[PDB]
Parts: sequence; C-alpha cells; structure tokens
Amino acid sequence: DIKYDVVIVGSGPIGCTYARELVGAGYKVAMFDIGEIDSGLKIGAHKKNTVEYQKNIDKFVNVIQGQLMSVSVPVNTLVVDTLSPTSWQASTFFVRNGSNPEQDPLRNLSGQAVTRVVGGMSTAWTCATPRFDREQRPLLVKDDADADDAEWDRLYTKAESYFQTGTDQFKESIRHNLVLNKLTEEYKGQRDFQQIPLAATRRSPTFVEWSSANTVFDLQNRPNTDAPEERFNLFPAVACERVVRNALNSEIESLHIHDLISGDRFEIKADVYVLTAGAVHNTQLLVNSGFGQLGRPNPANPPELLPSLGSYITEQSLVFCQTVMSTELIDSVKSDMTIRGTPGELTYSVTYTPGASTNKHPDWWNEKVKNHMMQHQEDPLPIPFEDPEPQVTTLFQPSHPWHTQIHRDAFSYGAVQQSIDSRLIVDWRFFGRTEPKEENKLWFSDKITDAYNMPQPTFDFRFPAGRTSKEAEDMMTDMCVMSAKIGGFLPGSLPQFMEPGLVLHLGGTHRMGFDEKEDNCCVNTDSRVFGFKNLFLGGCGNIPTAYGANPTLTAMSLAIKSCEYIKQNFTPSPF
Amino acid sequence: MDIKYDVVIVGSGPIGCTYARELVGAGYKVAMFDIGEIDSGLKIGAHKKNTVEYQKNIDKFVNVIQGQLMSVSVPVNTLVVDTLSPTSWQASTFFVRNGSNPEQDPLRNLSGQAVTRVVGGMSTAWTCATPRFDREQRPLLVKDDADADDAEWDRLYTKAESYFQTGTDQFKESIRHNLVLNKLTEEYKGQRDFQQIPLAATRRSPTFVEWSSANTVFDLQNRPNTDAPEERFNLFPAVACERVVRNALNSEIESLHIHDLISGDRFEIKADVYVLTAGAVHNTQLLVNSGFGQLGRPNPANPPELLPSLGSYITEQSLVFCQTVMSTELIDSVKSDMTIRGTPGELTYSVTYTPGASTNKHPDWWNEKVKNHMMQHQEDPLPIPFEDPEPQVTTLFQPSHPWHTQIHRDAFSYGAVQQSIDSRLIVDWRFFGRTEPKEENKLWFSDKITDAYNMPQPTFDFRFPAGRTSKEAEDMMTDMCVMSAKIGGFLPGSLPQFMEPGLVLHLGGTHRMGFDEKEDNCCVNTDSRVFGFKNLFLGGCGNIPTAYGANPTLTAMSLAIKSCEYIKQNFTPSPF
Amino acid sequence: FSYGAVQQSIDSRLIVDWRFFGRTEPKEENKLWFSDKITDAYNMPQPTFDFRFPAGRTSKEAEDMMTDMCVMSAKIGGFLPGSLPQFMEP
Amino acid sequence: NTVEYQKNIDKFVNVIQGQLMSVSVPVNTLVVDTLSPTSWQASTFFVRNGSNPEQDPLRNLSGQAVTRVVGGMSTAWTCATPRFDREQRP
Ligand SMILES: Cc1cc2nc3c(=O)[nH]c(=O)nc-3n(C[C@H](O)[C@H](O)[C@H](O)COP(=O)(O)OP(=O)(O)OC[C@H]3O[C@@H](n4cnc5c(N)ncnc54)[C@H](O)[C@@H]3O)c2cc1C
Ligand SMILES: Cc1cc2nc3c(=O)[nH]c(=O)nc-3n(C[C@H](O)[C@H](O)[C@H](O)COP(=O)(O)OP(=O)(O)OC[C@H]3O[C@@H](n4cnc5c(N)ncnc54)[C@H](O)[C@@H]3O)c2cc1C
Ligand SMILES: Cc1cc2nc3c(=O)[nH]c(=O)nc-3n(C[C@H](O)[C@H](O)[C@H](O)COP(=O)(O)OP(=O)(O)OC[C@H]3O[C@@H](n4cnc5c(N)ncnc54)[C@H](O)[C@@H]3O)c2cc1C
Repeated sequence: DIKYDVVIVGSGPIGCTYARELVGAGYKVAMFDIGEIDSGLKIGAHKKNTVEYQKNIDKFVNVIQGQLMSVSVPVNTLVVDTLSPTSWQASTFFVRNGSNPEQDPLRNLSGQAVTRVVGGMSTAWTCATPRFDREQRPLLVKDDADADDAEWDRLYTKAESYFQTGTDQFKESIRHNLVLNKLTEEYKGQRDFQQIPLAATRRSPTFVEWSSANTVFDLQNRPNTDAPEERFNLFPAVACERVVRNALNSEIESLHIHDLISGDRFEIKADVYVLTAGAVHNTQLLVNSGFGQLGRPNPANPPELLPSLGSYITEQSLVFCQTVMSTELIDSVKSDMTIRGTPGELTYSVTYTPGASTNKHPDWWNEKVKNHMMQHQEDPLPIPFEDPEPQVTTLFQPSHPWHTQIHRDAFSYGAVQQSIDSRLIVDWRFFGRTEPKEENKLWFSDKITDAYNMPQPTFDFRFPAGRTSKEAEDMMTDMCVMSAKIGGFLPGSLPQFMEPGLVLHLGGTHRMGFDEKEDNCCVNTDSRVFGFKNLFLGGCGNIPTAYGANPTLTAMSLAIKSCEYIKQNFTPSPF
Repeated sequence: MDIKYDVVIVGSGPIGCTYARELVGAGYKVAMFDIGEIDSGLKIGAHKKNTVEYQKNIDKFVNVIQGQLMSVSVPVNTLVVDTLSPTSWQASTFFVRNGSNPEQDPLRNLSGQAVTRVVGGMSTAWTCATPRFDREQRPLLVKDDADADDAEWDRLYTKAESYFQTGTDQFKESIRHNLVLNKLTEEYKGQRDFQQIPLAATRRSPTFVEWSSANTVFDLQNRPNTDAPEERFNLFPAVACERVVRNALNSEIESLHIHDLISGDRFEIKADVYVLTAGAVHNTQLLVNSGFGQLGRPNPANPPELLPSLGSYITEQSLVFCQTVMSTELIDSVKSDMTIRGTPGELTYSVTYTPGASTNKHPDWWNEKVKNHMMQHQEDPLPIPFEDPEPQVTTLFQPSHPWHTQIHRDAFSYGAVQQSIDSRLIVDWRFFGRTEPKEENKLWFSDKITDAYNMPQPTFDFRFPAGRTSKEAEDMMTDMCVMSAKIGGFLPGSLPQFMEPGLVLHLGGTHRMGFDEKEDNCCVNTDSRVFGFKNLFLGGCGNIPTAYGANPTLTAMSLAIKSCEYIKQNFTPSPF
Repeated sequence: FSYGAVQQSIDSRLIVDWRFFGRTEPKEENKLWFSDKITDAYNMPQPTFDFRFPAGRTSKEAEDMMTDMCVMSAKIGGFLPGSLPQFMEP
Repeated sequence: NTVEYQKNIDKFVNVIQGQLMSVSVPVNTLVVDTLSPTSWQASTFFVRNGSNPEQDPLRNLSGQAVTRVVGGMSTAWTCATPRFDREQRP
C-alpha cells in the first residue's frame, strides 16, 4: 500500500509500543524493519525462549554475538609482519573490511553495536526494567515535583504492564536468596536489595518466558481473527533511508524506503511518521534526511535544523567481574539439614524439620536442598542443579550513584569456563551515569558509507572528567568491596571496565527537552521533532539525562506519552 | 495430535524432510516430531544464513553456528585453577560438573562432535556442499553389476540434487572464484580437474544467495493446505522422541514414545511405518534406548540380542584447515588487461581496457568490474571489487588424491575473525580425509549418566585408524600445504592444522547399511530397513558404511529416496 | 632460541624443530640508517630499517622453502599444535 | 655451559630473551580503551617506552636485536658453523 495513517520505522520494543497504542486506537499502521523475521512463530520474540537455550544458557552468548554488528570500527593498525614474502602485503594501513577512517580509535565507543532483526535488540536482551528515580530522570512537568512524579508513575505503570515487568520470578531460587540475604544483612540500614525488575513471566521451575517486542505487540498483520477491526502491516527487509521534509521544514511528506529483497526503492506516504530505529540509526536516518549536520562537526556553519542532534550523547561506564561463592555461604545452604552417615552408603539420610524456628531457611529451600543431596549423593554441592540464577540489585541512590546487577545472564561477553562449577559463579555488573556534554557526539560521514549505503556513524566520545569519572572509579571500588562479601573473583573474570559502549545503553543522540534552544534538544515531551507537525522519535536517544539504570522502560514510558499526543492530534482513516 | 498415522518421522533435518517429501507426495498420512523448535523465520526449517544482514556480515554467522552446536561428549574437566581466593569454595577433586561425561576417555574422543536441536536440524546452518561420491567412496546398492549400481546411484543422486537445488553455476562471475580456479587449473593441468563446489543454493542477486536447507526439500507446512489440499502432514516441534517399542518377536515396531517438552505430557504414537532421521548420534541413542545394540560400556562377553553392529564401525573424517593470503602475482594478474595512467586520486588518473581483445587474459565482464572498482574507489589498493562473491573451488576426491577439497570461504564453527588483512585476499582451505570403518571405533551410551534430555549419555571411543587412514590424513595435510602455496602463503593465525576430531560433523556408520547383517556387520539393508523389522527405517549419514571424504548429506539423501521406494512398494497410504 | 613457548603436554623426546633459512638478494633500497634526531639508550643515533624481502627470486624461494619444510617435516611427523609452520618475524 | 642449563634446557630461552634488545621498535598503536576514567589517558600514540618514530612498522626488521655483553651474541648462540658453497659466498 501507498498510504497509511502512521508509519513506524523499526520493530524493536519502542516501535512496538507505538504499534500497540496506535493500532489499538484504530489507526492504519505500517511498520518497517530493515531486518527479518527469524525468532520462530512468535514474531519479534525473545530468542532465549527455547527449551534448548534454557537448558544451555551459556550458548546464548553466541546468539547475542551473532547479531551485534559494531557501529564504528576504526582503521586497523595491527602489524602483521609474518606474511609469506609471496603474499600480497600492505604498504599502508588502508581502509579494509568495513572500517571507518573517520574514527579516532581513542575517542570511540568501540563496543557500541546494533541489531537488525525483527524485534531489534529485545530478541536477545536481558530484560532488566528498573524505573529511574528523580535524579536520573528528565522532567515531564516543570515546577511541580509531585505532579512530575505522578506522571512518571502513571507511564511507568503502563510500560511495566506492556513488558510484563515483575520482581518475583526468582523468588524461590536458592542462589538468588542466598546472595540477596547476605547482601541485605551486610548493608542493613544502609542499602536496600531486591530482585532486578525483569520483563519476564515464569512458566515452570525451569523455564522463564523472557519478554521482548513480541510481548508488547505480537507483530501479526491485521485485520485478523483476533482483531478484525485493527490495521497493521509489518514489512521486514525494508531499509528506511530518508524522511522527506517539505521546503518549509514544518512537515514530513514521505518516507523513502529500499526493499532489500526486490531491490526497489519506494516513497511511502503517511499522516504521522515515527522513527524508532534505535539511538544510532534514528540519528542516522535524520542526518541522511537533512536534520543536524552531515560530516565532521564544523561549528563555523551551524546546521539548519536540530543543531543538538547527535550531541550530548551519553553512554554508561560498565564494570564487571565474576565471583566464586565463599565456602561460608555454600556451607550455609545446608545449615538446616540433618545428615545421617556417609554419602553413597546406606547410612546416608538427609532430612530437616519443616517449620522449625531454629531453621535459617524456609521450607521451600530445605525441601530442595534435601532432595538434591539425596538424589545426587556424589555431588559435593548443596545447590540443586536446576536452581534458577540470582537476580539481585541495589538500585541507584545518591550515596551509590550506579545501577547494580548481581546476577547471571547471557551477554556478548562473560565467556564462561568449565573448570569451576557454574552454581558457584555470580556476575557483578555496575553501571555508572554519564553527564551529557555537548562535545560527546555521534556524527555521520559525508563520504564513508555503511553496509546499507547510509552515512557511516562516527563517535567522538570520552567519559567526562569530573563527576562521571570520579563516580566510575568509585563504582569500581564499590564492586570490589561488595563482591568480596559473596566470594572472591573468578580468575579470567577479574574486575574491569568493559569496552566503551558494550553495555548498549546509549542515550541522548536525539534528546528530549521542553525548549529546543534552552534545553539543547531535538524533541519535546511529546517526542515531537521541533518545528514538524507529524514527525516523532522514540527510544533511548530521547533520554537527555545522566542515568545508571537500564533505559528501555524509560524510553517506553516516553513513547506511551508520545502516543497520547498522536491520538489527540490525528484522526484515524475510515476502515 | 492423533493417536494414529501412516508414517511417523523422527527428526526434521534434510533427511527427515526427504522422507516427508516422498511420502507426503505419495499420499501417506505423515507426522514428524522434532525435539527442537521453529527457528528460521516464516520459512520453517530454512537456512538461517538467508538473511540480508548475515550475507552482509558473513563473519557473524559463525556465532549462529556455535550457538546451536551442543557438544556430544565433554570429558570431565581437569584444568587447574589455583589462584582462587582462599575464601572461595574450592573442590578437592575434579568432580562431575557442568554437564560433563565421566564415561568419556578425553584421549579417545570426537571432542568436536556436536548436535543441533532446531527444526531443519543442521541444515539451518550448513555450508550446502553437495558432491556425489565416486565408486570408491560409495556403498554398493547392486552387487556384481557395476553398471546397474552406477545407474541406480545416478538416478538417486539426480533426484537428490533436484530436491536440494544443487548447482555448479552460482559463483561463476566471481573474480576471486575464477582467479583461484583458473590458477589451480593451469598449475595442475592434466593432473587434477577443478570445478565449482557443487552447492545446494540458488543465487537471487549479485549480492544474495538463497542457501538450501531442509525447507528447500519440504516446506514443513501442515497439510492439507490451499497449496496441497490432498496431502496430510503435521509437524510437532518441541517433542522428544524417546523409544520405539518392539513387539515380543522383534519383527515389528508397535509405537513411538514421545515426551512433549512444553506440556510435559507423554504419549505412545502409533504408525504403520516408523522413520528415524534424528541424526547419526541421536538415531543411535534412540535405538539403544529401545533395546537395540547394547546399553552401557561395551561388553563383548554380553553380546546384544539385536543389531550387534549398532554404534560400531563409526567413521569421522580427518579435517585439515588453513587460510592463505593471495599472492602479489595473482593480485597483479587481476588487472593484467588494464591500462592504468596517472596517479590514483587525481583527475588525470584513468583505467581502461580493450573490450574483446583475444590477447586479454580475462573476459570483458571481469575487466569492467575491475575498471569500475579502480575508477570509483581510487583510495583502495586492490583491484578486486568490494562485494565480489567468495571463491568456491574444489578438486573432487580421486584415488591419487583420496580426499575432498574445498578452496573457498564459508562460515563454520571455527571461522575466527581477523581484521588486519583484507578479506578479499583470504582464501580458506579445507581438505577432508576418508576413515576406514573399524569395529573398535564406537559410539556407545551410558547405562548410568544421562544427557540434558534424560536420555543415555553418548560416549565415543575413537581413534583414526593406523594404516591407510593415518597415512592419507598426513599426505592430505602435505597436499594442502603444497596446493595452497600456489595461491598464496598462509595467513598468520590460520596456519595449517588438523581440526578437533568431529568438528567437521561428517560422522557416519553409527547404524550402517549393508546387504547382510552378519557378513557386512551392519544394521540396515539397502532399503534402509532395520534387519528383522518390517516397518522400521533409519535415514542419515549413520547409514553410510564406507570410508568417504566428500560431504555426506547428498549421499544420505539418495539412500533415503531409495528407502521411500521400498516403503511405497510395501505400505498402502490410508484413504484420505 | 628466543622463541619457543614451552609446552608440557607432549613428551619432549618426540619433538623436533625445523628451521629453514632463505637467502635474500642484496638490494640498494634495503637499508639500515640512523636518525639525526632520535637517539638510543646510549645516546647514539637511533637505528632505523627500511626493508622488505625483494620480490622475484628471494620471495619465490622463501615460499618454496616453506613448502619444502612442510613436505620434508611430514616424513618425520605431523606438526605439533602450537608450533605450526610459519614465517618468523623479520 | 652450566650443568643447570643443560639439565633445564627450555629455561635457556629466557637467558636469550633477557639479553636481546630490539634494534628498532616502531611507535605503538595498540588501542587500550578500558582504562578507568580517572586514569591518565593518551590523546595520541606518542613516542613512549624507547620506541622509534622514524620507523615504518611495515618495512622493519622487527625481530632484529642486539646483545651488549662481553662475548656478544656468542654467549647465547646455537653454534651452527657451516661453510658457504660458492653460490652463497663472495
Ligand atoms: C545483550 C543485550 C542486553 C541488554 N539488556 C538490557 C536490559 O536488561 N535492559 C534494558 O533496558 N536494555 C537492555 N538492552 C538494550 C535494549 O535492548 C534496548 O535499549 C532496546 O531494545 C531499544 O529498543 P528500540 O526499539 O529503541 O530499538 P532496537 O531494539 O535497537 O530496535 C530498533 C530496530 O530498528 C531497525 N532499524 C534500524 N535501522 C533501520 C532503518 N534504517 N530502517 C528500518 N529499520 C531500521 C532494526 O533492525 C531494529 O529492529 C540490552 C541489549 C542487548 C543487545
Ligand atoms: C556448520 C555446518 C556445516 C556443514 N556443511 C555441510 C556441507 O557443506 N555438506 C553436507 O553434506 N554436510 C554438511 N554439514 C552436515 C549436515 O548439516 C548434516 O549431514 C545433515 O544436516 C544431516 O541431516 P539429518 O536430517 O540426518 O540430521 P540433522 O540435520 O542433524 O537433523 C536431525 C534432527 O533430529 C532432531 N532430533 C534429534 N534427536 C531427536 C529426538 N530424540 N527426538 C526428536 N527429534 C530429534 C533434531 O533436533 C534435528 O533437527 C554441515 C553441518 C554444519 C553444522
Ligand atoms: C640465539 C642466537 C642464535 C644464533 N645462532 C647462530 C648459529 O648457530 N650460527 C651462527 O653463525 N650465528 C648464530 N647467531 C648469530 C651470531 O651470534 C652472530 O653472527 C655473531 O655473534 C656475530 O659476531 P660479532 O663478533 O660480529 O658480533 P656480536 O656477537 O654482536 O658482538 C659484538 C659486540 O660489540 C659490542 N658493541 C656493540 N656496540 C658497541 C659499541 N658502540 N662500543 C663497544 N662495544 C660495542 C657488544 O656489546 C658485543 O659484545 C646466533 C645469535 C643468537 C643471539
């Protein structure tokens, strides 16, 4: 079709929030994604939701790695001086293999990467959806903190519903409670610990249905039996390239796409254009469309439109280690048990007294330990083989201004090993907040292009001196101190800062504020691009503040608010 | 789910899809079970590399393969970690941990062997090479009449090739492909012939190849449907097939016991015909879990009741691998027909050729692509266009070089990524040796240890046989070193090496075919029917009883087609 | 020698080293010169190399010498993993 | 020529590496981007640690090194003393 009420670029969780809202409200919606349906019969669903992946969670790191394509790889300068004399040998470090010659390797976010599949990165994410407290969060209401808090509560509540956020899906994990209780005790009165809030529904003791874009909106074309009055079409393998501005710069007139299967290019018309292509690619599509400044920043000629586009970018510092559980904590697991005799032998019985007030642990815990120690008497640990992973956090606070995850999950790194029993291993990830600075930028080459023939992204980024840097190092030390209470570092996973941007929490590339000039921003609190009646941006690129927590829930909340504007200001076509 | 089908197939890989395609088409009521799930988009069982993104970022596809390959038998780990904090819990022994197999001798393993549980099986990830076996590598379907035998294999392979859409033309306009092909052709001339690797694939565009898969064989859609209103097929993903039930006389299978992994329910499914296409390892597992062969560590003093050759005479290929960096001479040859004046990057620079000159070394299409690359990309120091498709060259197995060869680029489990050398220069070398079948080389199943699906844990007892297998394997290494030198020197970091045993994933002979159970030490006859059993058939590389170097799937498909011929001759489809 | 990072898994009695040494044609353009600004640890002009193996005979032989080591070494044994055939740093 | 080295011959490599000082090390351009943000961090690949900025890393003899001990490299060498045939000889 040539004409829609709304077109949405990208099928990640944020595009899906606009689809859920606007498709539900009766709009003829088209959604385009440059990537394809892979994921199974549930379009855009979490790839970790297969029996095989949940039996072999360490293999999922491979899936993640296989769909994270680096944003900007500087030109390689490794010296290979052991080629055969007959082999063709370089005289210079020329531009090879997709590298970016615009990129200073020392001012990069080398770990930054993007995913191009239907459902975006929600096909592989780790589902942590905390709310930001005031300190981390931009204002949606000026001069009324209580009204501002109320608005965010209303939006986050809906967002949590859409993602199926919960804080009890790991409540009966031994490892989770083990870690939770010890940290709760150690910081008693000083910090609070809880389960990471997770966009997930537990289906069985050994299976968790992790949420994804599909959870937000199932991405099935409509009308269909289950929604005969709704109108939605998803078009995968369509690279969206430009929004066409009118000469007056007050309205978008079309979206120019490239159908990657036929190879043909089309102009799609809509009343309302929503860009939810991610924090990098939203900015890319805007710059390729005449917003901001194409090429190396040049203050001499400021751009015509959106001069803050691609400036004030933030990415979080991330420190990481893994620990091996202390003897003391492992011994405490079986503290309630009565242990008759010698394991393997007839004289082995393991029993406990349900409800005994002297017991350190609940009955659900002892029953599982007992059963494990009795079913597996050769095994030297008291933790059940199927015990779900820990999922503990102490949330960002002024006296510890970083987000924390004390957990086990699959990421692009954490290349786990086989010599140490996995039941012993806990991951530590602390996330710092980065002050937004005009000098930190994502820009796009006016000569170099990427694999889809669009302007090559280039970072110019350093963690700002002052608070960001002081905090990041204070965060490291906090991780070293806190993790030492649970066990010592796992060799091969010693405490370290991760490559800039590997954390994938980039924000502020197309930031939100109330006033374009005063707040140095690109979209207002309805996520509308300043000056344009019908152009909206969604995603973490909107977030203008220094945040430690995981941003997606916050980007979703902004999107819900955006949709309220859209619904108030545009009327659906007749069906 | 019904209680009753005409045919049930275990496994939705390309071999199971061969039985589905034949049997569904002939009007049988078919059910197919796979323990894994739908994972390749809307085209069920399709090749996961058929995305625009993967074909633009082909190095990334290694991670997909690695993510779905689950190792078969991992010996207990004895790595010393002695720098734990004194507070951390520490083992006193190297105990059974993290899924490891205490049965497995680490020194007599196929440590690289791995399986994939996804609908479409390993054909969601494979490299699509589908050569025929020559007589030397191939089991006999007709004894004492080599022309009847040749005629039967030709008919079956031709059919197999249509199902896979095998061809040898998809890479014909690649400059790198032709550069290597013509060089090796000239250098060997009259000693070895070279051609494109036969590939199960159809090119869609200059930048995209639709790799074939199980889906290409059979689309895996439930039937009847608008397209196939008179066919009957249901696929049931996430169902672990556990045992076939023998009647008391051991002359028939009475049902298949399944475990639906989502609901946890268990059922006994009844069919006229039972087909096991669960792969070389898992077919054997299922059969042993059903009282065929011998459960547990082999014990010759307790000879099995049934199928004594089951899981013996296993073969797996020796694999040697390197990469090379293209010679300066060959790179200069790419631009042999060009006239180049001025200095690159200046407006006086030009690159031209004489179209049609019979003294041109290359054809016009080549020279135009070089011209355009050099004129539009004057900062680039190489003459090869950026999106030039990869080489896909082979000289097939012959008695004077008894190994298969691939001189190509592809995504495999071990395709480690380097960025210092331009990828246009890099060619992969994979030479694959044939392994003599020997009784002592075994896949067996623990009577104590179980796998992730609570089935008997697979254990290998394998070494490459002394004598011809070993001699060839090493002569194969040398051949790779000699041939490859003609194209370029090795790429540091990919020096010539034997790969981990079983990484190549060409295991055969676990349930091997022969004419006579005893005399040929085998488990199925040439209809792929299990000896003694009217209605049990095995399909897959497990059937192949010979020493082969070439990639085995086409051959197993051809056997599967023959097997279906017997089925159609002996079982009537139920009326619609 | 300076290279050879020790291994213990394979019995040393089995291990044999192969070192083949090529001859390099003398070319005027292959140079050792000394900086007029940078100095070394004893305050003398810093040595600098400008060197490549000459194309032509020197390169062709070096690669044929590689192939010859692979061919000859195979008569004695296969390569030790971790000491696979390689050109050493110039 | 110590009983200890000839009983532990793999350890002699370390003696060799210990006295071979590289002749020309080009300026280092390894990217270390996981420093703490509070650590002093370079804006350029400047001349560090004895490196030679005259040296093109791609036209070097990077393995060339010298020994500054009495007896020179003969304190470490492998003692192979073949004659040159005519072809190799001035
Ligand atoms: C391993 C991993 C772990 C993470 N875990 C956490 C976590 O626990 N919590 C947290 O909040 N976040 C986490 N994240 C980040 C989270 O996934 C993102 O913040 C979120 O997915 C962003 O949603 P989005 O819809 O804005 O964009 P994306 O999910 O990036 O999706 C946008 C999409 O647009 C498409 N697209 C891009 N360019 C174009 C174009 N030009 N034309 C058409 N389509 C286009 C894509 O193909 C893609 O599907 C994780 C990410 C990964 C990779
Ligand atoms: C990276 C890669 C490259 C390869 N390249 C080539 C090549 O170029 N040429 C070629 O000839 N071969 C190659 N192969 C090997 C080829 O993929 C296999 O030979 C082929 O897939 C075997 O087909 P099959 O149907 O017998 O088995 P599989 O493809 O292994 O399918 C068997 C299936 O049965 C299932 N299953 C297993 N156990 C059970 C059970 N108990 N219950 C129910 N279902 C079960 C699985 O989940 C699976 O889908 C390669 C393989 C890989 C992974
Ligand atoms: C591990 C090893 C293996 C080798 N194996 C072989 C082999 O088996 N066969 C063989 O032919 N070659 C071998 N060599 C090379 C051989 O060692 C040299 O060719 C030989 O030592 C050169 O002798 P020379 O006296 O000219 O120089 P050197 O041995 O280099 O001695 C020169 C000396 O002069 C000194 N010097 C340098 N500058 C000054 C200065 N400005 N003022 C005062 N003194 C100065 C030194 O400190 C030094 O002792 C080997 C070398 C090494 C290190």
